[PDB]
Amino acid sequence: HHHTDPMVSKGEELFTGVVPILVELDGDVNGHKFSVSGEGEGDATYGKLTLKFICTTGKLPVPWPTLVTTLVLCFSRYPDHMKQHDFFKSAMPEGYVQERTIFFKDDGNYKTRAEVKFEGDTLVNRIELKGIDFKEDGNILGHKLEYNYNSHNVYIMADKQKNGIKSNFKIRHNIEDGSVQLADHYQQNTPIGDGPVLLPDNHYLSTQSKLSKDPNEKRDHMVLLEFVTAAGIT
Repeated sequence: HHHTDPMVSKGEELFTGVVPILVELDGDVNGHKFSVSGEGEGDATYGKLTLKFICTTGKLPVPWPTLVTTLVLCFSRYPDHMKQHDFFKSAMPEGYVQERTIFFKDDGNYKTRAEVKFEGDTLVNRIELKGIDFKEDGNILGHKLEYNYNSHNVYIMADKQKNGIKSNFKIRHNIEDGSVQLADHYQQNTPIGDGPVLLPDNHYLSTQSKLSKDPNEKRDHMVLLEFVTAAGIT
């Protein structure tokens, strides 16, 4: 609403208020093809996202929690004193590409590519996912993960050569037997437009997610409430 930097003002202007979100994912894991659609809203002022996802092809062949990170960082809450480090909003409305490789310890990997941009007043996240080398009897294809999600902190670094950012972080998925399945994430983001963007100093994002179900829904789905907040700069 009021910043002395016009570049910051520009990005913030698009995220004042509640913004509708559409998510589309086309996936293939070990030859099992699936699609996911999601709809909801984001409120960057509070770093809050509310979304409902549906598997449009039938039963999802992988556990829902494994897709949380793949299925919109522009809705993170950046404190006032850190607004100059918000790469995600600075790239809007043209958007950015988000690419990842996710390695599941002692199992397969996911490779993802997404485009995040505005289509009118709607923020769209379009994703392609390819999963290979998964074990038939493993925790993923075997559906042995609990339907929940742990809080975690993720470090963000600038990649000055690509005019983007990079991040590497570990997600721990709880297994029904009390154990854990590690998922090592490697991420890179680059802008789609050719205009300038804000490259940040090192910092982290604190995330918390709550997974639920819609009691009236017969389709395979996931309801997600996510909070993301930036920190690490005093």
